[PDB]
Amino acid sequence: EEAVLTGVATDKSEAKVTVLGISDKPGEAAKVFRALADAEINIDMVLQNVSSVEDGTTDITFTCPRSDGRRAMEILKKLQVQGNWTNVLYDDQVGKVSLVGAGMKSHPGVTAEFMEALRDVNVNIELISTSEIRISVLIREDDLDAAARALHEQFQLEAVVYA
Amino acid sequence: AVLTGVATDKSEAKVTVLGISDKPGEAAKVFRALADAEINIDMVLQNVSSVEDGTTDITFTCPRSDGRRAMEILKKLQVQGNWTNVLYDDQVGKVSLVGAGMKSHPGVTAEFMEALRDVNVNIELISTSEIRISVLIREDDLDAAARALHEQFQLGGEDEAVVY
Ligand SMILES: C[C@@H](O)[C@H](N)C(=O)O
Ligand SMILES: C[C@@H](O)[C@H](N)C(=O)O
Repeated sequence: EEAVLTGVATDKSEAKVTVLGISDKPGEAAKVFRALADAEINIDMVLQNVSSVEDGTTDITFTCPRSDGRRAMEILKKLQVQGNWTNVLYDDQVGKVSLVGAGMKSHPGVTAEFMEALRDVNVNIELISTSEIRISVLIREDDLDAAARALHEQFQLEAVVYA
Repeated sequence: AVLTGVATDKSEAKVTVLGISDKPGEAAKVFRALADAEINIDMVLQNVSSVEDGTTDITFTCPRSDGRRAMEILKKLQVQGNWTNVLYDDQVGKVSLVGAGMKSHPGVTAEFMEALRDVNVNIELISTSEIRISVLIREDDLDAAARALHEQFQLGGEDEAVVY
């Protein structure tokens, strides 16, 4: 019944790449990911939100090891010019911080307090993604310490019940 | 890479806050409002903000019966945040591929996308990690997507693990 938090994880070893302006039609994500998979880019997370109400296109962001970042840009910039994408952006100064746990679905206060914790130390949340075991956000790598510390304080974190 | 199953869910709605300012504290306003309303949040996805506008969008899923209410409780905050809007969709399906060791095998992500393309299913939202590739699609496309992924990854229906 309860949500249980088992840890706060930080990762400063990734880069994120964003492909902007993809038509929201079948097969467009396949074009991006077949190119990357053929180049052996080790993808950590992919995030694509719903397509825009003003343009109908959407953006796709993914993280990968920083050592894979320049190659992924090379592959994608080639694709960029052949098709109708707006642009491809690179960022190798991103940090990932995650609250790890279980049973968070029925406790929305866990999500609210994760955002409040980072707001209270002025850490801007650049990207959010979640799974069955984690709330993960991408922020400036220089804010990883303030962020992880704020989360440990917010949830009074070895494993803890959300209260 | 070892794949363990294809999971489907047709019990959720998705709600999207459009045009939120990309500055500290704004996601907290969204999520504190949903927590005080006791609305279960299943997945949250926010991509990067636009450099020209300084805004981004946040999408979350929740039980379908709470979707319209979640959208309307968030519309109470739209003006203060100068959001463009809050949308609700109760026709969404979620399909996921579960497995171990996907990070070192990007071919698994590419094949997931190819599978859906080859059955002409448009992917609305993507959220993946090393333990699960999840997408949101129209609920009427759920059966087609799910069968395509069983074929693509040679998975049966008994959760028998299959190496990639
Ligand atoms: C944008 C991309 O996800 C597209 N909707 C597809 O199905 O490939
Ligand atoms: C858009 C929202 O995530 C904002 N960047 C915040 O940190 O609250």
